[PDB]
Amino acid sequence: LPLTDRIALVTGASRGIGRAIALELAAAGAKVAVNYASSAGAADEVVAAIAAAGGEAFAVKADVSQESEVEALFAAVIERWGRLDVLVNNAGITRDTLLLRMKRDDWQSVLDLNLGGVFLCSRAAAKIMLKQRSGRIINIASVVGEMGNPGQANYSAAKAGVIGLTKTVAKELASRGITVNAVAPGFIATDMTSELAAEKLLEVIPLGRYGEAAEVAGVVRFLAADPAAAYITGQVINIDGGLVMA
Amino acid sequence: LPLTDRIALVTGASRGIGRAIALELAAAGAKVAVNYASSAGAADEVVAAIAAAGGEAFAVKADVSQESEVEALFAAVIERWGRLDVLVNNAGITRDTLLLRMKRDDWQSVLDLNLGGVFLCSRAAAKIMLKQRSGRIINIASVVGEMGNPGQANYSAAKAGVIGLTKTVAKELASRGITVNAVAPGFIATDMTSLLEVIPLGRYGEAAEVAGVVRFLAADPAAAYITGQVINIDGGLVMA
Ligand SMILES: NC(=O)c1ccc[n+]([C@@H]2O[C@H](COP(=O)([O-])OP(=O)(O)OC[C@H]3O[C@@H](n4cnc5c(N)ncnc54)[C@H](OP(=O)(O)O)[C@@H]3O)[C@@H](O)[C@H]2O)c1
Repeated sequence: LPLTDRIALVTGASRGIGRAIALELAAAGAKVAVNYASSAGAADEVVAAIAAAGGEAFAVKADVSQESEVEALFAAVIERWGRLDVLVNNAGITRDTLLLRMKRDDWQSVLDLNLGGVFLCSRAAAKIMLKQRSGRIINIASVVGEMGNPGQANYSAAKAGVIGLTKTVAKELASRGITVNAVAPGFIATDMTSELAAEKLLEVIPLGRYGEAAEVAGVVRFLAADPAAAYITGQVINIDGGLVMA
Repeated sequence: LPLTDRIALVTGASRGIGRAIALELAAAGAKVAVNYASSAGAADEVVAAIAAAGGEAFAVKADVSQESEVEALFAAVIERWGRLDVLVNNAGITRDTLLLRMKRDDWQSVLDLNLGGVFLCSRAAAKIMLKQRSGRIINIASVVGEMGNPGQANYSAAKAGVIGLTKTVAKELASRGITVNAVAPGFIATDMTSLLEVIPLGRYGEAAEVAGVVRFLAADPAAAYITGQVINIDGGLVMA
């Protein structure tokens, strides 16, 4: 099992894509730290399901937009298990509104969490991973970042910023063999980034359906665990049903 | 002259690229509002040069990371000429450091200006251009936002974000015929820049060259059908 004796930290893992990722990394042998901010009951469920299928997991509370909370988050993982092999930055929110009506706090809270959180957690991971001379970071971005989407100037700015950040961090950490990649989901059935745009655009998803959380989790597991993915870095993989090919 | 009787606001226009863009948009006929953050003299030097070319310009002090100052910036332009045809989001800064040692304040100051300022100014511009049913927004991004660059996790995440914002804003404003586009310079000779073997054309770009692409998007009738795009002006540095 490719992640036996490895540690994964997944941010915003109480539900949807993040929950699915936590499960798939555990399935593949990792001990998973399941981070949440408010969904504690759901987060406990994720730990219980990992325990149930034979793995090890624990839930850690932390608001990933907050610099000292991120410090305590990583400190808790190293204290429990001594190392960090895989970080998946998945935590994010939407606060949809046309730009004209977009209030500054709807811009800021999306930027601070979706982009700032990736910065804070990538910084903390880099320290530990540079010391190990190994690691893989996977950031969940989103096709909205590549193509834009009415109502979502904050979300798309953030997810595009996550893609740029991904590439810079790939270049800084490459000399130690640390890989840094992004997975860009399209519209996923149960973790829908824009429920309103899915409807309008279902007609032009070439595969004719929404994606599943478990599918996004597989591309993530591949990037995190497959030896072939040791040579992939600074990339964005769309899993979007052919939504964005350009 | 394609910009006669049109009004342009250029943020960060006291020096370098922003200066060359303000000069160029003025030579194409526009009244230009010259935003600066603290260079009152350099700003007025640009205003002066526009006036000796026989143009109209005025300077406005505003830190475009600040909600309340951008609002003041845009009110002062509307109050003076009663319209806004072209916004060029140019102001930006760097705070280079490897990720390992990047301080939270150095992340946040680049993000607040280079990305937050683009949100604030494009929001003020959307309000006006929606009412006009015309306008052009041009954002100065950077090829470093497309390919990443060690030392610049903050600047590249901010410039990549400008590119994503550009696309969403383009889609929101398209139905009234407003174009929204980005121009991504590579390495240009400026204060921000004061080996080379990776630029196929074998030289840095000149600030005037960036200014020509901006003017083209801002003024040329063919650019009415260009929106949601990023044009690299980078000597071949990044071919994508
Ligand atoms: N190779 C390059 O130079 C390169 C490559 C790609 C993209 N770009 C982008 O091009 C744009 C212009 O860069 P440049 O090289 O011309 O810059 P550079 O000469 O430093 O000039 C910066 C300008 O923006 C202003 N500014 C700084 N902080 C501001 C704030 N908070 N609010 C409003 N204005 C502020 C400065 O005004 P003051 O004089 O009052 O401080 C000055 O006018 C930036 O977005 C930059 O990131 C440059």
